[PDB]
Amino acid sequence: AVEPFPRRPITRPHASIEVDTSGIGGSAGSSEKVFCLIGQAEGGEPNTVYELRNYSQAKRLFRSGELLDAIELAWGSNPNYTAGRILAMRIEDAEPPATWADKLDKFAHEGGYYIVPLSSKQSVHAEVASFVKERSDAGEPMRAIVGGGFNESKEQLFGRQASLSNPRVSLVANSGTFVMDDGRKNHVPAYMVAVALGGLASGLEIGESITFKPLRVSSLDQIYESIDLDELNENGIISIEFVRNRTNTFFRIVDDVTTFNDKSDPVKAEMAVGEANDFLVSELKVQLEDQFIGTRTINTSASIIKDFIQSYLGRKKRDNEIQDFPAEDVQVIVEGNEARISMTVYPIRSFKKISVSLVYKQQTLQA
Amino acid sequence: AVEPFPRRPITRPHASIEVDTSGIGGSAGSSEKVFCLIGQAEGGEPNTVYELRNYSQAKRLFRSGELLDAIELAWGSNPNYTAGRILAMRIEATWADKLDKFAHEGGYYIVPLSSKQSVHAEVASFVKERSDAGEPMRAIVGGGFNESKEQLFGRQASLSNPRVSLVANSGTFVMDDGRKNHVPAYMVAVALGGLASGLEIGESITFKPLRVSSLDQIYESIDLDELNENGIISIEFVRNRTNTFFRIVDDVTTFNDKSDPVKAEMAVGEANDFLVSEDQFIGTRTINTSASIIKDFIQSYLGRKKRDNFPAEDVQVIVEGNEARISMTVYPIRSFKKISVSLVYKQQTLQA
Amino acid sequence: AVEPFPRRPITRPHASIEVDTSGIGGSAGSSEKVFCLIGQAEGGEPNTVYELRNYSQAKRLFRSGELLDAIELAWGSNPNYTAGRILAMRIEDAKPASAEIGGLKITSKIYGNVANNIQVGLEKNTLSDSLRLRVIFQDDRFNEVYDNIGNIFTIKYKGEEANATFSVEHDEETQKASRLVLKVGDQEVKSYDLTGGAYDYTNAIITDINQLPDFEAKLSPFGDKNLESSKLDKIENANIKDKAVYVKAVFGDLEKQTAYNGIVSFEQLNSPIKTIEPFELTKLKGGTNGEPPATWADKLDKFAHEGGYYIVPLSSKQSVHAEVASFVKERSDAGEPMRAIVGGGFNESKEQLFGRQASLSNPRVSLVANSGTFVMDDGRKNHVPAYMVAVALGGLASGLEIGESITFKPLRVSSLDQIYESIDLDELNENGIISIEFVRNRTNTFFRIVDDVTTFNDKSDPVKAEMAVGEANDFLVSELKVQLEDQFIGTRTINTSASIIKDFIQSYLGRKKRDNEIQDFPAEDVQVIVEGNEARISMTVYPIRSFKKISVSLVYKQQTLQA
Amino acid sequence: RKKRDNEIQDFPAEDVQVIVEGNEARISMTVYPIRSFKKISVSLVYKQQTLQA
Amino acid sequence: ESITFKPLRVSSLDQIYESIDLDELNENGIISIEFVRNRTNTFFRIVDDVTTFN
Repeated sequence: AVEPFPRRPITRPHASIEVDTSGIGGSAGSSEKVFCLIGQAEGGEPNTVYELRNYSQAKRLFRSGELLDAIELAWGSNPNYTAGRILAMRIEDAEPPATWADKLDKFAHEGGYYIVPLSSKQSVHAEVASFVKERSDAGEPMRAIVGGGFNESKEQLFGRQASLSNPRVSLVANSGTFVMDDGRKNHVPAYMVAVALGGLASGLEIGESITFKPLRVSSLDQIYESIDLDELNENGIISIEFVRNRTNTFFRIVDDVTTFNDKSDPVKAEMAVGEANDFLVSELKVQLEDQFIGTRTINTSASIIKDFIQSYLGRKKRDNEIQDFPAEDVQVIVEGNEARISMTVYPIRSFKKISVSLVYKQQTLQA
Repeated sequence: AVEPFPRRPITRPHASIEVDTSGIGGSAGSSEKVFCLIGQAEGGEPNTVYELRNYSQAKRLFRSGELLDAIELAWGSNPNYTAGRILAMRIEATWADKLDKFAHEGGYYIVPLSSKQSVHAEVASFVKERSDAGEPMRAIVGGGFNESKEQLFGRQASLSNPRVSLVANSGTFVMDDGRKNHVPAYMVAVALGGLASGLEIGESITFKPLRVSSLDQIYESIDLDELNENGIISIEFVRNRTNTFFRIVDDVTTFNDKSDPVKAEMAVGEANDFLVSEDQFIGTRTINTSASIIKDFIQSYLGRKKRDNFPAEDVQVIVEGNEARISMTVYPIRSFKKISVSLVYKQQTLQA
Repeated sequence: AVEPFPRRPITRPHASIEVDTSGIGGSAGSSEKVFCLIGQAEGGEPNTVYELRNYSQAKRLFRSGELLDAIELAWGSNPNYTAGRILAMRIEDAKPASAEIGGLKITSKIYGNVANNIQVGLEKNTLSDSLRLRVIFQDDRFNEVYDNIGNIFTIKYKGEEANATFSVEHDEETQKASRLVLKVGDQEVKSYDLTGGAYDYTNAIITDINQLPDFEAKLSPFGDKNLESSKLDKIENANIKDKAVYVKAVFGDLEKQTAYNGIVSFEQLNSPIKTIEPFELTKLKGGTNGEPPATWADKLDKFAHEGGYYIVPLSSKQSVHAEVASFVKERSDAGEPMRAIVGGGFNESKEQLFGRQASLSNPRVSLVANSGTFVMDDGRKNHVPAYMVAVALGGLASGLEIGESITFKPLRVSSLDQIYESIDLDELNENGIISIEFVRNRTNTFFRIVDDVTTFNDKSDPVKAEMAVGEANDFLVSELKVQLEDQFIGTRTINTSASIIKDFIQSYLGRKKRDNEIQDFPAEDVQVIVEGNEARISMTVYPIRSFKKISVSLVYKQQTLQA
Repeated sequence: RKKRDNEIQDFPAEDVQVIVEGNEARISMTVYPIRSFKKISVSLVYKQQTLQA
Repeated sequence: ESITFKPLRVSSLDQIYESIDLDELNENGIISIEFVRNRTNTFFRIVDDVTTFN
């Protein structure tokens, strides 16, 4: 803005100052991913959302229940990365709830992106799928991560992935044994592994894949063979590989394939680039809206909007949230009611194939 | 005019000086958009239009009444803008005879502090009677404390006029005494009129914030679209951020028509009310003419001028009855309501 | 100006000088961040703003009330900075104590219930033919006596004639002395007009009369007494032949000698006028405080055009906070920038602090969360509501330089009622509430001010979010307005005027850079256009900013060592 | 001389034009008069600079 | 040379006009004397040299 000093005008001879702050006013940084959990628990009032920052704070707001273990796994499984905020909600009817759709809505305008329901029921999975679709269509992009029960055959997994083929749901096959800060080792259903994967994905930078990131678990109940893992990957089911040929044995997340059945478009198939797309569109929308709508269509606006877009995309390039963009494709056309804007973006892709061609050749040494 | 010195004429030998002052005259600029209010107060002498310049003077003349709360909101919604003059009158039923008193007080926006539809119709009639004269005006009005969408539509249809806007929402303002003052929607209309008076000539209140504490009703996107399309102003509670705030959705007018911006959108109507508009060669210099050679001549002229300093597709010529009207198109400054972004994902081969 | 010598011109052949002083005049330095408090206390005139420079002066005006404790914290909190002036005002209305006796009004110069302990008493000294006045007041251990009161000068007649008398004429219109008359025998020998001309002072009459052979005159034995001759007391036919008659003024001598008395002022009852007569000692009565005012708005108005920048009201009431918020706003908008700092009660929950911050969002107000204890110069350890901590923060902010932030500075506080975890200080800061951090990781443990955030939530604009930047802006634009006003308005548009203004602006910004009140100015961006009746000036300024983040990226690298 | 005393601001020399006819001198001139300052408007643009070492 | 903002030397003024009062009188072409109060030094300015012409 620009402001007069004094604010009240003066008629008689005087000096007055007009001051412009746009050059020092800040700007919104890169948005933050926040992780959402819905859980059976003991503790605080049900059906309200708590922002949580510390395990101690969580262990005061909640006690002795699977939600608190889920929060523990969510922070503990990503040691290398900054521990983000978590949004958590106990659920009980004011007895077991018949439906969660009535409660999921209380997340709707929270600043939250990844959802995990702490239950195995396919109906709950469908409910959260519908909710994530709803909010995305409303313009609040979200994703869900989903998992089975304690132990499931490939047949059951394929059945579930049939029941939910969706670009905003991911299914986690493996269930395993974790080790807890309480000095406890517990067998858990696969959705707790999905909690771990959501913690890692929400910790990672925007547009960074969970594929081939390590996972920390005491054991897995199902150790899938190479053909088994290829089968599940073809079906768009996330699987955990036990690395055995290395001297050190550890568990990899094999891939970040969504449950969606068509692999031809990566923006729908792969979580990372879909997330990058979601954040890029959301930030473009909200920033252009608050920047320009209602402003006067002064003759130079065709410059100013191009300069704004080029600045924004330069900032996106700086953070490695896009690969590159052509500056000259940023083009603006102004008509009396409307700004019409064109841009090209090169998005950032994770490496998923490396092909080495090795040519043996002779050289004649001589002396 | 040119001044003779001496003023008296003289015929004996003398010198006289003629002074052309006209190269220095000024103050030719516009009026400011003075704001106008009518409503209940204590203390002030009824049916007298007072100029007010600060809230202390207001509390000195008016007291203990809704007009002073209105003056407060009228300067409280726009703290980051010039706090300009306000015109206000205590009214102690027909209102036209009172509104007549504003007729030669140079103020552009008026709000009646009443929800009664007869009052609003009177005010619209007054705005018409003034604006068809040489002194344009506009009005803003609002409903009661809570009115349904169908009531608001019925009101807008009954009050459908290109110089009146209806505001739907009502809410609570924190006053400078700290009171949580719950107010009917016409005080929100006062707040919007204050903002619109503070903004520059042909700035627009769309997507400006409203410094209000809460709203009686929160409308979802479909209801905001419904009210906007019906030409009713509505306030959005912006929920997509931790920094939540209230936003004026649009500056629509109770006359809604897609075919004319000037009657649909308040800011362009104001621009038209305030915009300003800006060489001859005679046929005796030529044996005969036509609109074709008139057009080509004036194109050659303005080509030379624009080279020193216009598109042939944008000048029209009509010749009639020894007279030629040459009509240029001109482009005024509007304000963006739509932004359309086409985002194309390419991919690129890197090499090293 | 260019000054002519002589000022009056000459039209003979002559020489004349024209001196230009404009090269040596200097200009005013950076404005004082005078600090303002409004407070209850005993003593001092109600609704009066006092400039204060010493705590001794304050404790003489204000008698141990909470205002004096606030002034104590305001100076005492950070002694490594030069002490500022303070503006102080007493909130409650308070009547002085008074009495009526002996023909006189007696009135206290102090105000409030303490004044009812004043007592005064008046008696005849029958040896000096004088009054004697006692004044005693216990609360200060004050006791003073004034004696030989009333006698001012004397006349003796030393002629051989039997009859000689002194007389003073009334002026029944005014009760003043109209004339002095000396009679010898059946006639006046000499007489003087007392209420005008050369004899309007007693000393001049004493000087003149001593010239006459038969008469001689002298001042009173005690003290040093002179009066406007109008105040001479009515005396008739006093036989100056037998003995040296003392001429008297009673009320005039009371007035004159008590002029420097700080405890009691005297006025005379009426027209007929009552004779001054001795009376048994009486206490003063009716001095009292009233009820505390329901609104402070009309009292905060008294600080208007008192050139002080930070205000703290000594109250926890939200209504008072909204009042001072409005006052700060209106003074700012009228071109007298201000800020207020505000605090809660004794210990109030975090929900209540968010309540206050939501109810009072304004970029010119700040709210202080913590409440705690201080150790006073009296040696008390006292427990104080958070607005007294806000007083301490205001004293610091007024002690720091212009734009020097209170962010991350030590607070000389003994303890806090609430010590907040990291996350609670995070949340209070995010909501724009000032808090005090107990730094435990050091061996020396001490209290830091967490941040100087204002209560205005939107962090987007630093001139709104941060006190230091808003302060620097306010002083910049204020000193620009006032100096361009006094330097150039009404001056002629000489053909060079734009260059002169450009030089003046560059000089000013050079000073602001020198003093570290801006980071820099690109001097090429200073542009001035003069067009007819006005100048338009444009300048670029890089504002001074406190550090509030440091990021270190630390890269390990191997090194190969060989020998 | 008027310019020297700051009684006018300036004048264009080339606008001083004289036409002579048998009875009459006809004289043209332009003057820029001198005005007191009655308005001063300051526009202040805050801007950032990146210091580095 | 204008008398506007030149100093004036007077012991006191009977009517001290407020800022709005001075603006009103200046609009009406009436010369008014302003009591400068915000400066440490208090003095009287001649506000303007407006003639009575409308």
